[PDB]
Amino acid sequence: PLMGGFGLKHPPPQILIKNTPVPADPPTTFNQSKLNSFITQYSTGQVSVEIEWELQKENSKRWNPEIQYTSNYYKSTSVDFAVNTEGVYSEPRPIGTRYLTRNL
Amino acid sequence: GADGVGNSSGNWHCDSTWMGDRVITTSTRTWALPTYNNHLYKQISNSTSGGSSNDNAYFGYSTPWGYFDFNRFHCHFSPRDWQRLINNNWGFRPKRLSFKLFNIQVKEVTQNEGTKTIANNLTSTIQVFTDSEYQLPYVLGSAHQGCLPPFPADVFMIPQYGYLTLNNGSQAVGRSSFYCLEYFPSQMLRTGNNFQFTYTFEDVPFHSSYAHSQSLDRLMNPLIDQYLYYLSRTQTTGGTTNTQTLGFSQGGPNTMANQAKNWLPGPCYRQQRVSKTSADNNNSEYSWTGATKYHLNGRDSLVNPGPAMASHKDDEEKFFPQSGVLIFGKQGSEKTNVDIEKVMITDEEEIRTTNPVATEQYGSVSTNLQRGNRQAATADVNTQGVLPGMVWQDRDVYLQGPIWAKIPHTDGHFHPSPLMGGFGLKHPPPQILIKNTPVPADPPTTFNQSKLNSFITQYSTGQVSVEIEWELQKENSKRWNPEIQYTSNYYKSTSVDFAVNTEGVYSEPRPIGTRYLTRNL
Amino acid sequence: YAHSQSLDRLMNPLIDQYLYYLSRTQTTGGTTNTQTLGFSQGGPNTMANQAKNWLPGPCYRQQRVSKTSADNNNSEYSWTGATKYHLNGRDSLVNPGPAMASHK
Ligand SMILES: [Mg+2]
Ligand SMILES: [Mg+2]
Ligand SMILES: [Mg+2]
Repeated sequence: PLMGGFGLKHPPPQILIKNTPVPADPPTTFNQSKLNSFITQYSTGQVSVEIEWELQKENSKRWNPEIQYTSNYYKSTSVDFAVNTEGVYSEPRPIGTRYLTRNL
Repeated sequence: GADGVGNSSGNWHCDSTWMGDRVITTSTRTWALPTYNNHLYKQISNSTSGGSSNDNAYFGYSTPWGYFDFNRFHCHFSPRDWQRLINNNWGFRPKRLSFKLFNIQVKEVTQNEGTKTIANNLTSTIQVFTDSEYQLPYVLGSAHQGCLPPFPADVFMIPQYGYLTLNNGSQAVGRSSFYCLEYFPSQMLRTGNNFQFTYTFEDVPFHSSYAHSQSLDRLMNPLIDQYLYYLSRTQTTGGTTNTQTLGFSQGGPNTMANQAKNWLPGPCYRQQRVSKTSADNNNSEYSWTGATKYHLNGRDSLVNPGPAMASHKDDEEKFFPQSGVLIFGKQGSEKTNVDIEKVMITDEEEIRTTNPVATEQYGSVSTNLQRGNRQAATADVNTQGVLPGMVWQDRDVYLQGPIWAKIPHTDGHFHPSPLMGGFGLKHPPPQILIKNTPVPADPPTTFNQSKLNSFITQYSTGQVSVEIEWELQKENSKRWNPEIQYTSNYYKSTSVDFAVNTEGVYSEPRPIGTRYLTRNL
Repeated sequence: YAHSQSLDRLMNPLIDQYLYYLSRTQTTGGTTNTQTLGFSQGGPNTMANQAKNWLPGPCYRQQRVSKTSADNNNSEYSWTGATKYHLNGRDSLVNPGPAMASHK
């Protein structure tokens, strides 16, 4: 896929969810029209997702040190990839995957 | 099944499964059931609803029960599944049914100071039973509203059960019967409970989901003469003084109308012809006076749709028999005196190969004995009962039409194919009756013998699933050329047919019959 | 046994049909009445117009005779007004004939 990632013919399927309609009180005389009065509802719960990933370990025979992703050592008002004083979490930068090197 | 308040008693099952010679349809819907008649049984008649004519007089009872109706093909077949059925099969019939009620919720309604409060009444019951021994008047089979909706996302209300017995005007007679539905065993369900029922259909003929590619009057070899003769001449030709003679000829390729044949077209009960273009019709009120009727115990009923007859002859598509075809309403069409553009008039032209045209005579018969001073006289036959050697096709079924009817419990019942179309069953899917059990409000603290008339306001809701297994007769067309098939139209549209619009309303834009494929006669 | 229902009264008396019938052929109101086509759904007050599945049994019409002699015609019609079949040049009375109800 051009945005990056894994192209799958048979990807993780779409998981669809809805609240079942609960009709409000119907009239006491029959009417053929579909019901349009429902009790106002929402749902909440927890969701868990577990993914197993396979790794290809680095086997660098290079003599000199490599580039590594590192947090910056210096003093900051906030720590990167944490919450601020108001409880808002932020991701301050994009992090790619190409730090290690290999020959062609 | 039996479980707790926080556990679901069933899952959503909507889909069709196509196998070798079988299709299993499954639809699930959400319903709502009010308390009907404030828990009472009531005597009703034409004098209780108003009263006008003896033709419309009745006597019966309204009950506090509701019932389930899924006696329409669209309760089971999606339009796509209907297309798959009709384009590929020469016949089908129902085999078995499974019915389930689950995820029952009983709700209490409190009306104080204009405030609308709806709460769960976890300890209240509904009552459900099946009339498996056909001990109650059977009202399924009378093309009533209240069916499972065609669109799975639509929520519906269950219709109220009522029935008729014998009347003399607005009055009862000694033979009139009263039925109490609480005089039956019924299952009682709370919110954790579910209901299930299974049924097997009796052996019924396959519906003929094809049209004939031959007509009854054109079964001969068009290259060969007959060995049989017909009377072709009764008077001498040529000269000045024409005299009596008897000349005989053999029917052949250019005299197919005179050929000896083995069979006769199906029976007739003539209907008036109405044009879909108002200007071509007579300027009078003939909806009743010009109507084809039956007369039973002093009252007239319309013959509607009546015997299966063809709607019109070749190049006469604008004409229909007055009450000889099924007429469906377009989405949202009203009950009374709606315009032609609000209805969908079915067309049974495909059966004109064996069945007479509804609006024409069956034929002509001799009415006298011709001689020297008396000329041969004939008359039109406008009613023709069955004759040996007659053949016919029954009325087609439609996606939005009925499936079955109960064959009346009678001594005689000739070719008991229900006239609205479908399957005639002596022992049809039983009536499934449902009601909310009355829950009395606080009684007085001093005994009083009077029946209680103060109840807590309740309704119920839940899901219903219906599964039908159908048997198919696959098309085995040895024809060389392509056949007719039902197809959606290829061109650009504001909306797609058999879908929802911008407001979420589902509509069925046309009737869809079953006779696309063809076969020889 | 006798039937406690009639063939023309098998419907549910509380519910309308989904099917329509031709209820109007001429405009109502005004001075100049013209051709129209109006359709209605049969219901509790129009049972006579409802779509039905069945038909009453066969008929071979008989003359009506009153048990009170004064209500009948002053002629000899025991034979001339009789319902008959014709077989090989002779007439036979249809007696009692097809099962039909005696009176309304
Ligand atoms: Mg329906
Ligand atoms: Mg046509
Ligand atoms: Mg019976």
